[PDB]
Amino acid sequence: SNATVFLSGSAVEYNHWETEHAEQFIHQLSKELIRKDFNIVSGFGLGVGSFVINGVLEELYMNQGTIDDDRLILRPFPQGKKGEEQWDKYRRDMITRTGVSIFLYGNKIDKGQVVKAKGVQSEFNISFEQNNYVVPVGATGYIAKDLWNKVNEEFETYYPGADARMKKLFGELNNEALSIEELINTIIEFVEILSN
Amino acid sequence: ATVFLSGSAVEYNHWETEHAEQFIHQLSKELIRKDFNIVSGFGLGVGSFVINGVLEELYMNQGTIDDDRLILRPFPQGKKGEEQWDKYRRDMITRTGVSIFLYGNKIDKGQVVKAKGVQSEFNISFEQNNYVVPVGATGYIAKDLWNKVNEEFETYYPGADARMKKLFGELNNEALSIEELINTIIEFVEILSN
Ligand SMILES: Nc1ncnc2c1ncn2[C@@H]1O[C@@H]2COP(=O)(O)OP(=O)(O)OC[C@H]3O[C@@H](O[C@H]2[C@H]1O)[C@H](O)[C@@H]3O
Ligand SMILES: Nc1ncnc2c1ncn2[C@@H]1O[C@@H]2COP(=O)(O)OP(=O)(O)OC[C@H]3O[C@@H](O[C@H]2[C@H]1O)[C@H](O)[C@@H]3O
Repeated sequence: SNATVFLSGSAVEYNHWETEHAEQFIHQLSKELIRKDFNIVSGFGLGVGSFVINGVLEELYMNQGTIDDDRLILRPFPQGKKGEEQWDKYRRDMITRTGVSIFLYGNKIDKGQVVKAKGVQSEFNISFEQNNYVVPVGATGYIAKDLWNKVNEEFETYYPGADARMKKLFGELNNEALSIEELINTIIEFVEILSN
Repeated sequence: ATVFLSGSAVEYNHWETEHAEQFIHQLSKELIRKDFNIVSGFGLGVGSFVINGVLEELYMNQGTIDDDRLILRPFPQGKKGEEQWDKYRRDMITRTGVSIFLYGNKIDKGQVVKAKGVQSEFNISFEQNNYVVPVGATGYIAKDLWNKVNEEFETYYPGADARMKKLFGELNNEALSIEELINTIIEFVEILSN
């Protein structure tokens, strides 16, 4: 049954979408996950985490709810050298309660240049190591695209025994022509199948 | 007992940056050791060190972040997030019974200014009938709040005894070492927590 997902991602740019449009996508994806009775773990990634929070708080507070209901589990990363020493252990810890991991975007500024986000790759590896189903949203580009290609290349390793609907939905995760609503509905239906 | 840890900083009064970070780290670690839980809003200059101190204790004692000894509520940044900040603060402080205030400064209009968000969290704490622990020795908003409470002491700590009054005074003693200031804070919280 629908349980807890890890929502992985970071961004300073959003492939073919303007920032405000990608923010709406992340906000509405997070809201729809809540409305479908999922819980979310988020590491508050730059360019992503704030909009996850925004979508969840909209749904909670329209219902006089509370962040203490643990629909959204927040694990912001400690910044600086001491913090970085714990990031691997912290990731392995925070992913434990999740069973499905979703990957979005994955890019950051390093030395004044936009580069791929290795932390999203690390979260993919950790997720797979505990036998989570992984959901790389290739249409969002960057690491998520690399991960989508990796999974596509060894599909039966990641989704053994998948049915035709799963295969179609997986392909649509990489369809850059889909609207926000169409891409969200693809992700949600795929994650529901993987949770059931 | 669950405490709200309020604070933000881009500078740290008289202290060397790493020493102030270590103070925040060690305060958080010793709160965990003395069996408190912490709610943190992940304030700039503060939140990372709260996390560092808690993780150090948890991960040397076979612990997990899921035991909710440290409850994290990072703030959504941007215009939409700002619209929810007051409701988010009132929400996250609800489960706490005591609030601690550290530092409280930020950049505004190119300048280091006192952090109004820490003042807002003080007012919410008071409105929810939390006890307040303003660590005046850390300067900035926390010192303003220490002075305010000191001037209206019986409003905030009715019926306090000599020991409580001594500890409250020591919260503003800038001569104390890191460990002495931490011990003052936690012994005061222990009184306020029953
Ligand atoms: N001032 C900051 N304040 C708060 N948070 C920050 C800041 N600056 C960076 N962050 C975030 O720290 C994490 C560790 O950094 P990182 O591993 O180098 O980042 P990444 O490679 O982009 O990985 C992305 C994945 O890690 C996590 O968020 C990353 C960064 O977004 C999420 O779980 C992502 O899914
Ligand atoms: N890029 C950022 N990433 C993450 N977090 C950030 C960033 N930039 C700012 N923050 C934090 O947002 C909160 C709202 O901001 P604010 O109200 O303007 O801040 P403040 O006046 O300094 O209040 C301080 C109190 O608020 C909360 O953290 C503040 C800021 O530190 C805590 O609970 C404090 O105890």
